[PDB]
Amino acid sequence: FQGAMAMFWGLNMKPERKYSQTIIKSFHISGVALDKGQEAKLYLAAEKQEYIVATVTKAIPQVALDLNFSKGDRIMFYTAGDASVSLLGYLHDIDSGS
Amino acid sequence: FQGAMAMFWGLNMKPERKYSQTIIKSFHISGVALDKGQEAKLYLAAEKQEYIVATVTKAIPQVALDLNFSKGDRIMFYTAGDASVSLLGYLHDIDSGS
Amino acid sequence: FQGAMAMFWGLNMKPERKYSQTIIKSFHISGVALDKGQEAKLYLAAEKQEYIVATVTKAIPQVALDLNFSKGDRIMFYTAGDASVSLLGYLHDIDSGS
Amino acid sequence: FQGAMAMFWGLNMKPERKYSQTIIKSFHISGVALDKGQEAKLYLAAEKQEYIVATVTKAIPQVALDLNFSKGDRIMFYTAGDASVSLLGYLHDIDSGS
Amino acid sequence: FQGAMAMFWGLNMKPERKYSQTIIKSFHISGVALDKGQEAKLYLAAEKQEYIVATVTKAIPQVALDLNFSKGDRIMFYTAGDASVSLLGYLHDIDSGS
Repeated sequence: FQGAMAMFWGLNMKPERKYSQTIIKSFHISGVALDKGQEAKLYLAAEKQEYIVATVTKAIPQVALDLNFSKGDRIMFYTAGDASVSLLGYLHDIDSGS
Repeated sequence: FQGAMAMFWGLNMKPERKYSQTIIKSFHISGVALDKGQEAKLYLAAEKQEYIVATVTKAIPQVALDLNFSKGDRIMFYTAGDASVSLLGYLHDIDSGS
Repeated sequence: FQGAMAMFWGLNMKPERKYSQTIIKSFHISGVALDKGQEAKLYLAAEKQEYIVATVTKAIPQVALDLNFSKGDRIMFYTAGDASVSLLGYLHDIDSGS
Repeated sequence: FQGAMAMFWGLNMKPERKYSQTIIKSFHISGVALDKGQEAKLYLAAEKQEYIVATVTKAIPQVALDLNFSKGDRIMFYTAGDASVSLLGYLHDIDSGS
Repeated sequence: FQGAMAMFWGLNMKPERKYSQTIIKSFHISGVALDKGQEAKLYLAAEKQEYIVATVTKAIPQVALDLNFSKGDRIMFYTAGDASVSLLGYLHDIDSGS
């Protein structure tokens, strides 16, 4: 099937949602942006630490950011404020045989 | 022929066009920008989910974004508002033999 | 000689120049910026399609963009407006033997 | 376990903290941003040289930057001003057997 | 020692300095930013051509840019104006045996 490696990923956030989600496939998030919304602060709690990964508002309607996770950790993605943001990314499954 | 891997890709959007297109070659989109136009909201419906990937306007005449798709999914690219945007990217066909 | 893979590339554009150039070495353009100039719209005609890859002006004196081409296509790079822009990039010659 | 290669990394800075830390795992920092804070200047002293890697303020509430370190050097990360910034990155452990 | 590949690199520029330097190790520059300074125009003369790679000022206190050089060329890095800028990057020594 040749090397695809990176397959499309997406995450639609609703105003003040918190998704504590485990990772079965390592992936990279590449952007978070709002179409409908006033303010969305994109927080990530991983390693039991609250990381502020992006602040995407009407003023900054799109935060293109380099995010990457591995299937070893269990992270929580949550947005504060009132806005609905769509994240985009790609699952990275790099294979080189053995 | 050596490793090219990433070959050039481009997509010219017209004001309020919706292209529901299948993927036979995995590719990365790297930028969406408008030359002629007032506003273009670049939406992507993949996995049956409306993702707002970029908002490119006269105010933000160019959104350089990290987009990547695989030949497994069937996505729809569509712009809202009135503007004509040109996306640019590269088809990633990484080969490492077997 | 070890793996260099990506070797330096550069392109100095003069106000309203059009270079229809073939590709013998696949390369990535990573930025277009103006030092002297008022406005430069960086267009790329490839696949016989006019792509607006960047709009770099005095207001936006530098457009860092992810561009990539392969030695299979023959593209034309041309800037509109009055400004002299310097593009920067790197030829990607990835080798992995056979 | 397949190729994960890049595993998630994060760094929460407090206003005017200096962490002189050794590297046992090579990693890339991809963003530094403030949620709470007025100003944070992100300095890095490596090779016994003070590098100003990013200036992230209330005005620029998020600096997405391409940082990369190797397990050979011993660096110091320190922020000046009053703000608490969260850095995000990923440890790059690329393996290709032998 | 596993694959480090990319090792940390940095370059502190003083107001109006010109470093004509040869490359013994291929590297990528990822950002140029000023902490102390009014204006720094980051020029690169390579292939005997003056490239304006970034314009980093008090207004634009940090230019995150994708720069890459190979150990084959001999380049000159020089900043104009009055400001002291710190560049950051990583030497890319990709090895895959033979």
